[PDB]
Amino acid sequence: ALTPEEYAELTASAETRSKLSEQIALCRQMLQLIELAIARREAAIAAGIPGITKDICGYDTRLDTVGAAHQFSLFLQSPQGQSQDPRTAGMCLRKKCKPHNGWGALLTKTVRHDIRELALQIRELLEAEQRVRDGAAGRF
Ligand SMILES: [Zn+2]
Repeated sequence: ALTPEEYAELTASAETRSKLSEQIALCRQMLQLIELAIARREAAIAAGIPGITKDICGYDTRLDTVGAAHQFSLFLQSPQGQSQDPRTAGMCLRKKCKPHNGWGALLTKTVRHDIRELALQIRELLEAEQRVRDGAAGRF
């Protein structure tokens, strides 16, 4: 009981939900990466390496992935979303660091926030899908 154009919308909506779920999966892995960075930071401090004190920043270079993953989450929230020492390698050793100030809690907060936003988007799409099917049943 559906228009050709209603099929096209429902299909694109379901495909968008698919992309949003994959983005949430990516986000959960960013949370693991952040956890891995925190744990590697705690290990370097526990090892008693000269100069590697509790003031050590500890930001891992791979955490820049979190920055671009976050931007892709913002993209998918727009409706145009149709288109050296191994213990410290990669680790930022600045003390009282400010470019990475508070990275552990802030990056955790961003990524967890993106999961909630992406899940909200999925729910809006399920609501809209139910609305289209409601419109076609009313015309039926
Ligand atoms: Zn730093």
